[PDB]
Amino acid sequence: KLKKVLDKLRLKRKDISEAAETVNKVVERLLRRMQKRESEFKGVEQLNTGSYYEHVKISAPNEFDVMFKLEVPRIELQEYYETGAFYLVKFNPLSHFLEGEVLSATKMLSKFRKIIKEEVKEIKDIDVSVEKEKPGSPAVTLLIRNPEEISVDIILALESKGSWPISTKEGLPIQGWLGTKVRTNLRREPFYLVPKNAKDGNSFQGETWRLSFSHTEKYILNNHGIEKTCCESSGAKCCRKECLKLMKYLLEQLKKEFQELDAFCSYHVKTAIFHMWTQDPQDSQWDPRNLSSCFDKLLAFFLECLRTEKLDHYFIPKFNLFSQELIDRKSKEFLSKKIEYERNNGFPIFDK
Amino acid sequence: KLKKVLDKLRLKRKDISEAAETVNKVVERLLRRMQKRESEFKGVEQLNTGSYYEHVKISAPNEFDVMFKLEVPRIELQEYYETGAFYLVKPLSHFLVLSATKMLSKFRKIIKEEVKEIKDIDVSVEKEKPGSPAVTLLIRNPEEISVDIILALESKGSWPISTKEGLPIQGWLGTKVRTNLRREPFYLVPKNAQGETWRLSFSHTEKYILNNHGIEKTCCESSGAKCCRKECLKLMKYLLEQLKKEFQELDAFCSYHVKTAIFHMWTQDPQDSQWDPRNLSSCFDKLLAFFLECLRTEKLDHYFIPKFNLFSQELIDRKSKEFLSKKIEYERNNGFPIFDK
DNA sequence: ATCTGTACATGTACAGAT
DNA sequence: ATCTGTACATGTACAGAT
DNA sequence: ATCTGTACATGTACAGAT
DNA sequence: ATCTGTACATGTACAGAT
Ligand SMILES: Nc1nc2c(ncn2[C@@H]2O[C@H](COP(=O)(O)O[C@@H]3[C@H](O)[C@@H](COP(=O)(O)OP(=O)(O)OP(=O)(O)O)O[C@H]3n3cnc4c(=O)[nH]c(N)nc43)[C@@H](O)[C@H]2O)c(=O)[nH]1
Ligand SMILES: Nc1nc2c(ncn2[C@@H]2O[C@H](COP(=O)(O)O[C@@H]3[C@H](O)[C@@H](COP(=O)(O)OP(=O)(O)OP(=O)(O)O)O[C@H]3n3cnc4c(=O)[nH]c(N)nc43)[C@@H](O)[C@H]2O)c(=O)[nH]1
Ligand SMILES: [Mn+2]
Ligand SMILES: [Mn+2]
Ligand SMILES: [Mn+2]
Ligand SMILES: [Mn+2]
Ligand SMILES: [Zn+2]
Ligand SMILES: [Zn+2]
Repeated sequence: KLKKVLDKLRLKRKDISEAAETVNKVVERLLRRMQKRESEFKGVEQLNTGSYYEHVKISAPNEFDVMFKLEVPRIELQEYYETGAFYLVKFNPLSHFLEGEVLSATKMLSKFRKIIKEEVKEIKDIDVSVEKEKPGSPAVTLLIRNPEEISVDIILALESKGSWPISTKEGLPIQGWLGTKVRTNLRREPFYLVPKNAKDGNSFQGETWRLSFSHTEKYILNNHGIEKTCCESSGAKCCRKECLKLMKYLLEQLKKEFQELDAFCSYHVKTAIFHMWTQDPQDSQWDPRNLSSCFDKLLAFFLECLRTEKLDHYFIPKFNLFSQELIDRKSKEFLSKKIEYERNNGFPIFDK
Repeated sequence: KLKKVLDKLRLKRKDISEAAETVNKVVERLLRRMQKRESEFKGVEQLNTGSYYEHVKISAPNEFDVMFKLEVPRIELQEYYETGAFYLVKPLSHFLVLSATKMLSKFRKIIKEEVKEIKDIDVSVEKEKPGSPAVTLLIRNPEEISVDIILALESKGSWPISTKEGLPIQGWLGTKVRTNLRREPFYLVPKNAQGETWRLSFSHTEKYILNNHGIEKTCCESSGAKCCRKECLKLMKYLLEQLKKEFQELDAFCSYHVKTAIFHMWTQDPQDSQWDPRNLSSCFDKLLAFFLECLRTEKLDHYFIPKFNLFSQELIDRKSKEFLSKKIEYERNNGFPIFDK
C-alpha cells in the first residue's frame, strides 16, 4: 500500500541522467563565469544541497538546489531583534555592497542575479531562462525545458569558518542519536548565511541575512542511523527516508490542490522528522516492516506541532517556524483537518 | 573480581600528568631539531600512537609511542618476497632504493646529539635493537619511562594491494568508515626483515578504531552506553605482560598479538550488546578462547594484511605457542592466580 | 626552467535496473 | 541476487603563467 | 610556515544517591 | 556494591593571527 506509493514516487535512472546532464552543464558554466574578469564572486565554490542530493526527491528529478558559497573572513554578526536566525553582517572585492561597514544582502544578491542573467543569455543549446524574482527568496531560479520542466535554485551564501552563533548552542540535539563526536565535528564545519530578501517594509530589510545548515542536513540525511551500518550493504535497511518521502508527498499533493496551504513547505516536514528521529533514535524504531506505524507517528507528531502552534527550527531552538507571526492559526487548523481526513480514510490523495 | 584487577591496572591522574609533562618537553625539543636545524627530516610531523593515546595503557604511564612522519613524493613499492607487509621503496638523496638502515641511522644520530644537550631531565638513548624501527629514550623522574620515536614515511596514494581484503570492518564500523579510513595516507617504518626493507604501519588507523569502536555511534560517549571492549583488551594485555615477566619462553610474544586478536573478535562480535559491562567475564573468556584457537592452529592474520600470519612457524616456534597455550589454559581454569601477583 | 589553478584519474556508496 | 549511472572525495598531470 | 586559543572528547577522583 | 554528577587533567582538530 504505502510500498506501492513509494514505487510511484521513485525516480527513474533515465530521467535522472537526462535531468542531471543538462543541470550540470548550466551550473558548471555559471560557476566558471563567477571566477572571471575581476568579478566580486571570484573564489565562490559549489555545494549541492536539498532533496535530490539527499536522495529524498520524489516523483520526478525536476527541482535542484545548489549553493554558491563564498568565504568571507573577519566578519562580525549582530542578531536581528533576538529572532535567532536573522543577522546583520559587518566588516576588498565586496566593497561595492557595503554601507557604513554593513554588508547589504539585496545589493549583493542583485549583482549576483545580474551576472547569472547575463550568462544565461549566452546559452543557445539549451532552453533555459531566469524566473522572475520572488520576494523573500534567497535564490536565483532557473527554468529549463528538455524532456520536462526543471527548476534550479542557485543560492548565494556567505561562508564563515568561525564557531556557530550562540543561538545554535542548544540546537542540533543529536547526542543520543548520532552522538557527541558527530555533533562536535559537524559544529567544526563552517556555517552559511543566505540573503533574507523580503519587502516587508521593516528596518534593515535589505541588509538582513538568514542562517543555512543545508550542508549539515545533507550529512544527516546520508548518515542517519544510530548504527554506522544503517542502510549500508552489510547493514540493515531502515524506513527513515521512506517516511520523509511519504510526508513530503502528502504535503505536495495537498499544496497543489489547496492554496490555503501556501505558507507551508517541505522544510516544515523535514524539521518535524528531524525531531522525530531525535525522539526515536534506535534504528529498530524505524524497521521497514513498521512503515505504517512510523509514518503514522510522524503524522501524529506533525499534528501536535500544528495544534500547539510550535515547530522549533532543529538548529535554532528559539525560532518557531509555526509562530502566529509566520503562519495564521486558520492555515494550521485547515492543514490539521486535511491531514486528519487523509489519515482516517486510507489516504485517498495518494491515488491522484 | 576482574573489576578489582582493572582498578589496579587503572592509571592515576597524578602519574599521568607528571609523565606526560616530561615526555612532551623531550618530544617537543626533538621535533623542533628535525626542522628548525637544516636536516633531511625538515617537514616531519608528530603523530602520537599506541596504548597511552588509545587509552588502553595499563599499570603505569611508563611507555609512550610517537611517530615522526615524513611526507614523500610518488614513491613506488616492490613487495619483498610476497610477505605482504615488507617492501623496498623508490633532500633524501644521501640515503640511496631508499635504505631504511641509512635513513634510520641519521635520524638516530640526530636524536642522540640532541639528547646530549638536555640538562634538566635525566634521559638517555637505549642501545639499538636490530629489527626495531624505533629510537627508544629512557627517562627517569624517580620513575622509568620509555619513549619510542618511530620514523615513518607517509605516502598519500592508494594502500598497497596486499591490504585490499584487509580491515574487514564492513559489518561492524561499516563501508563508509572503511572507505574513509582507506583515503587516509599509509605509513612505512624501517623495521628491517634486509637493511633496505620497510614495514607497513597502520597505527593511525588502529588509533581511530580504538576511539571509534562501536557499531552504535554513541558507544562509550556521555549520552551512550559504556561497553567493555577496552577493558577486555586491558585484561588480555595484563595476562600476557604478567606471563612474559615470569617466563622467558614467551619472549617472541607481544601486546600487538593481543591487539590483533581482539580486532578480529570485535569484527566477529560486532554488536555493542555483545560487549555489555555486565558480561565482562564471558567477554574476557571468549577472547581467551579465541586466542587459544589462534595458537592451536598457528594462525593469527594481521588485521590489515590478511596473508601475513603473525603466528607462522617462521616467526614463532610451535613450542613457544604450545607453552603459552598451557599457561593460558592453567590461569583460565584456576581463577587467574597470576592477577594477584 | 619552475610553478599552478584547472581538469581529469581513481575509487566507492547509494539506489535504481535487471 | 547482480549490475550500472550519478555523486562526491582525494590524488595527480599539465598547458599556460611566472 | 609556525604558534596560540578555543572547544570538546576521553580519562580519573571522589561524594552523595540509589 | 553500583551509579550519577562534578571537578580536574590530558589530548587533539582547526581557525585566525603573526
Ligand atoms: N521546492 C520547493 N519549493 C517550495 C516548497 N514550498 C514552497 N516552495 C517555493 O518556495 C518559494 C517561496 O519560499 P519559501 O520560504 O516558502 O520556500 C522555502 C523553500 O523553497 C522550501 C523548500 O525548498 P527546497 O529547499 O528545494 O527543499 P528540499 O530540497 O529540502 O525539498 P524539495 O525541493 O523536494 O521540496 O521551504 C521553504 N523554506 C523555509 N525555510 C527554509 C529553510 O530554512 N531552508 C529551506 N531549504 N527551505 C526553507 C516559492 O517559489 C514557493 O513556490 C516546497 O515544498 N518545495
Ligand atoms: N611496549 C612494549 N614493548 C614490547 C612488548 N613486547 C616486546 N616489547 C619490546 O619491543 C622490542 C621489539 O620487539 P617486537 O618487535 O616483538 O615488539 C613490537 C612492539 O614493541 C610491541 C608492541 O609495543 P607498542 O607498539 O608500544 O604497543 P602498544 O602501545 O599498542 O601497547 P603497550 O605498549 O601498552 O604494550 O609489539 C611488537 N610488534 C610486532 N609487530 C608490531 C606492529 O606491527 N606494531 C607494533 N606497534 N608493535 C608490533 C622487544 O625487544 C621488547 O623490548 C610489548 O608488549 N609492549
Ligand atoms: Mn529542492
Ligand atoms: Mn529549492
Ligand atoms: Mn606502547
Ligand atoms: Mn613502544
Ligand atoms: Zn537507514
Ligand atoms: Zn564502547
